[PDB]
Amino acid sequence: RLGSGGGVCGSVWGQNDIAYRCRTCENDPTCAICVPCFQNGDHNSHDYSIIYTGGGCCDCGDETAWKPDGFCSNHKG
Amino acid sequence: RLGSGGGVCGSVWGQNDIAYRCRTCENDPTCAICVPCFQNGDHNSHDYSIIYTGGGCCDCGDETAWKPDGFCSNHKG
Ligand SMILES: [Zn+2]
Ligand SMILES: [Zn+2]
Ligand SMILES: [Zn+2]
Ligand SMILES: [Zn+2]
Ligand SMILES: [Zn+2]
Ligand SMILES: [Zn+2]
Repeated sequence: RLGSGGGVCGSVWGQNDIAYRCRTCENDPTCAICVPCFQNGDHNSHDYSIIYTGGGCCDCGDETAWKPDGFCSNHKG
Repeated sequence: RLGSGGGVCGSVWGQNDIAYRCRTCENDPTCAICVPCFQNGDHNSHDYSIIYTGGGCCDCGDETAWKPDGFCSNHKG
């Protein structure tokens, strides 16, 4: 899909990878972020869950898919 | 975002790239496909447009983002 470009996580998920949903930070239900981005951000109180994904890419750093308050340390804007 | 995995176009768009919207094939308004995928498929009668994108990735081959009838020749399922 179309997205922001620049300062985004590129991470891509294979047949047996792990990601995180966060209902608090997502723009829509299929957004997700990779394990390092989830752990290097703050989703303490958030309505998150582990996903066992067969594909896609991390949305961290992309404000058209994820709230900037939920970006991790390494993907400012 | 989460997607299908396998037999998808990987293509990623930079600061001054071109993509195509196709309202007939898309699942939602921000889906898009790259120039080679659009040209190697059949969107003749379709409600398509050229996009001058600053980021994102091609959705061709990913049935969670694009209708399979709009996949190109090289991205069957
Ligand atoms: Zn990431
Ligand atoms: Zn990140
Ligand atoms: Zn969150
Ligand atoms: Zn493509
Ligand atoms: Zn294609
Ligand atoms: Zn089309």
